[PDB]
Amino acid sequence: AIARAIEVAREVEKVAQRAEEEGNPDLRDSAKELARAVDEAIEEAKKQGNPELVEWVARAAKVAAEVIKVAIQAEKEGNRDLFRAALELVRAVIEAIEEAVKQGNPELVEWVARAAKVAAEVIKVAIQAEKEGARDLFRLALELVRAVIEAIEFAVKLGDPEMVERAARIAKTAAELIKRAIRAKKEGDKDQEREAKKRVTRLIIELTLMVLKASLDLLRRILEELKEMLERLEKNPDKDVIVKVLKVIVKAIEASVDNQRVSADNQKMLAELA
Amino acid sequence: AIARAIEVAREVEKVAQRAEEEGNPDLRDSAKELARAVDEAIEEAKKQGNPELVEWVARAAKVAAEVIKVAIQAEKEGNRDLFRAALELVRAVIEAIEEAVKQGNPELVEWVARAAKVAAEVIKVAIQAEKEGARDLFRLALELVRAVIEAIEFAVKLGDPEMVERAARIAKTAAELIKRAIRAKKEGDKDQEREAKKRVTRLIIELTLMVLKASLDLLRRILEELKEMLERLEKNPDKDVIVKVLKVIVKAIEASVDNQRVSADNQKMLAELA
Amino acid sequence: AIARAIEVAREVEKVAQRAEEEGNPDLRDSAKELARAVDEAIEEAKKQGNPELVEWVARAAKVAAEVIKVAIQAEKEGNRDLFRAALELVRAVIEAIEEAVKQGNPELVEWVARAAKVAAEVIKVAIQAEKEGARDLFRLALELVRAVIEAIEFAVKLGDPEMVERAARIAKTAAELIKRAIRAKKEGDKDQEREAKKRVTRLIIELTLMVLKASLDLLRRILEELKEMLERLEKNPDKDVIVKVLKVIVKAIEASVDNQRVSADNQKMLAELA
Repeated sequence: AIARAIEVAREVEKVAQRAEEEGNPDLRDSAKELARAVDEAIEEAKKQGNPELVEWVARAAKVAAEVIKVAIQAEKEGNRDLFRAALELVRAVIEAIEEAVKQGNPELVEWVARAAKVAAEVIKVAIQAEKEGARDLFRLALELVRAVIEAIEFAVKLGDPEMVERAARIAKTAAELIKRAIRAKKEGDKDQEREAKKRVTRLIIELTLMVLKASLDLLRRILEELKEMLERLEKNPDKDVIVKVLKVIVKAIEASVDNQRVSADNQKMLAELA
Repeated sequence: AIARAIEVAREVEKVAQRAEEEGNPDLRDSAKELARAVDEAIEEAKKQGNPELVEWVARAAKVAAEVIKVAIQAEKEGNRDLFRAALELVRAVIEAIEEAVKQGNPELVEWVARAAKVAAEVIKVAIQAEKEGARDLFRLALELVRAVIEAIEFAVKLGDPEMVERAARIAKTAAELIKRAIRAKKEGDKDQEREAKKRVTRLIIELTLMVLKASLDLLRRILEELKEMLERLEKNPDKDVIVKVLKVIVKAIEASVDNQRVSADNQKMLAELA
Repeated sequence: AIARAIEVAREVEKVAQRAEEEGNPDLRDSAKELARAVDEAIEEAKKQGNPELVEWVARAAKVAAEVIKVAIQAEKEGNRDLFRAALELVRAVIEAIEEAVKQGNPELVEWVARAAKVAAEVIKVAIQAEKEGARDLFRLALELVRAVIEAIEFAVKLGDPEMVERAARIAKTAAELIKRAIRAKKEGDKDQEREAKKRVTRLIIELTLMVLKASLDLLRRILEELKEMLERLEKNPDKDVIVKVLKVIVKAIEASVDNQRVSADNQKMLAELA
C-alpha cells in the first residue's frame, strides 16, 4: 500500500541514521534494535491484518528516528543525562510498540505514537533550557519526559489507550507551560515564570499520580492471580505448584518495588513544589 | 430491657426502610445485610452479657439506617458517586461492628457509633455543596468520609478505640470547617473560604497519616508472625508448614498493597494542598 | 601507639560514665554494650591492621560517650522522648561502627564519626528549644536526628561513605538554620523565624529522600538475589532450596516495610511543610 511505501522509506531513513553514527557503538546498539522492532512490527501487523495498525507504527517509528538524531546530538553537546533520557525514550517506545502490537490494539499504538511525539517536543524544549541558561527548567523537562515514559510503559501493560491519551494531553499542556516559562525567563517577569514552573510541577505530579494508580491496578490483578493459586494450593499441595506460586510472589514484588520507586520520585516533586 | 426495646423498634424502622426501596435491588442487597448483622450483633451481645454493648450497637444501627435513607436519595438526586460512598459507609460500619463485637469491646463499638454519626454529618455537609454549587467542596467531603472509613476499618483491626475517638474528633472539627467554608462561599470572602478549605485538606491528611501508621503497625505484627514461622521452618522443613508460610506471605502482601493504596490517595491530598 | 593510648583513656572515661549511672539500669544496659563494642572494634581494628581505622573509632566513641551523658541528663530534665532519641543514637552508632569495621572501611567509619558528632550538635540545639520555650523546634531537632539515624544505618548497609558525608553536610547546614531560628525566636522577627524553620523542614525532607532512595537500592539488590535463586529453582526444584527462597522473600519484606516506614514519616514532613 501507499502507507506501506512510506514505511519502507522511513525504514531507509532509519538505516541511514543507524549507519551515520558509526563512531558510537552504544547508541548504534539501540539504533539497530529499532530497525529490528519495526521490521517485526510491520511483519506482525500484516499478519494481524489491520492496515491502521501499520500506519501508526510508522509515525511512532518516524518520531523515534528523530529522537535518535537527538541522541547523536546529545553526545557532543548538551547534558550526558539528556543522552540517557533519549535512549530511555527509545527503548521505552520500542517495548511499548511491540507489546501493544502483540496485544492487537490499533488504538493504543496510536496514542503511543501521539505521546511519543509529545514527549519528543518536551525534549526539544529541554534544549532551549540549555542554550538559554536554565538548568532548573532542564530538570523539569527531563522529569516530565521521565513521567511520560513511566505512563506509557504501564498503560501498555494495562492496554488502556485512554490513559495514554490523557497522559499526552497533560504532557502537551505542560510543554506549552514550559515554553511560556522560557519566554518568561527571557522577558523577565519572574512572577509569571515562577508561577508557570510550579504549574508544570503540578502537572508532573498529576501524571505520576496516574502512573501510581495504574501500577496499583496491576498490583491488584497480580493479587487475584496469587489468591486463585492459593485456593488451588489448598486442593493439591504439590511440589511444582509451590514453585509456580513462588514465581508469582516475586512477580508481585517486582511490581511493588516499581510502585515504591514511582512514589519515591513523585515525593521529591512535592518537595520541589511546596 | 428498655434499651433492648428501642433496638426492636429501630429494627422495625430498618425493615420498613429495607422494604421501602423495592425498586432498587442493589441497595436492598446491602440493606438486608444490615438487618442480618444487627440481629447477629444483638444475639451475640446477649451471649456476651454486657448490656452496654447492646446499646451502642443500636445507636450505630440507628445511624446506619439514616445513611441508607441517604443512599435512596443519592439515586434520584445528587452524584452517583455519593451513592457508592453511602454504600461503602454502610458495609464499613457493618463489618466494623461485627468484628468489634466478636472482639468483645464495649468501648470500640461506642466510638465506632460515634465516628459513624460524625461521618454521617459530613455526608450531610456534602449535600449542601451540591445545592449550593461547590463540586470542589463536594470532593473534600467525600474524601473526608473515605478517610474515616479507612480509619474505622483499620482501628477495628487494631482493636484500638482511642484511634477511633481521635479520628472522630478530627473529622468533627473538619466538618465544622467545611460548614464554615460553605457559609464563607455563600457570603463571599474567599480569603476565608480558601483558608478554611486548606485547613480541611490538612485535617484529611492528618487522618490518612494516622491510618497509614496504623496499617504499618499491622504490617509489623504480620512480620513477627512470619518470623516465628521461619524459625519454626528451620526446625521442621515440612510440606504443610511451607503452605502455611505461603498463606501468611500473601496476607502480608494484602496489607502492603492497602498501605500503598492509602499512601497513593494521601499523596494526592498533598498535591491538592500545596 | 599514641592514638591507641587516647583510646584507652577514652575507654576509661566511658567506664566511669557507665559506672556513674548506677541508679538507672536501662541506660547502663546500652552503656555497657558500647564498652563491649569499642573493645571489639579496637581488637578487630588491630587484626585488620589499618591504624587510621583505630583512630576514627575513638572519635566516634568519644562522641558516643557525650551522648550517653545527655541520656543521663535526659531523665531528670528534658523530654523523656529525648532520652529515647539519645539511646536510639547510641545503639545506631554502635551497630554502624561494628558493621563498618567488619566491612573494613577506613573512610566509612570516618564520616560515621563525623555524622555522629554533627547529630550530637543537633541534640544540643534541641536543648535550647527546651529552655527557650519552643516545643515545635524541639520536634524539628528530634525529627532531624531521626533522619540522620536512618541515613547512617542504611549507608553502612550500602557501605557508601559519600552518602554519610552528604547527609552530614545537610545536617550541619540544617543545625545552623535551627540555631538561626532560635536566635530569631529570641529576637522576634518571626518572618525570619518561620522561613528558617521551613528551610529546616526542607532539609529534613532532603535527607529522608536520600534515605528512601538508598533503601530502594538495597531493595534492588535483594531483588536480584531473589531472581538468581528462582533461576536456580527452575534447575533443581528441591526441598531445601525452597526454604532458602522463603527466607530471602521475608528479607525483602523487611526492607520494603522499612521503606514504607521511611516514606510514612517523610510524608508527614510534607504535611508540616506545606
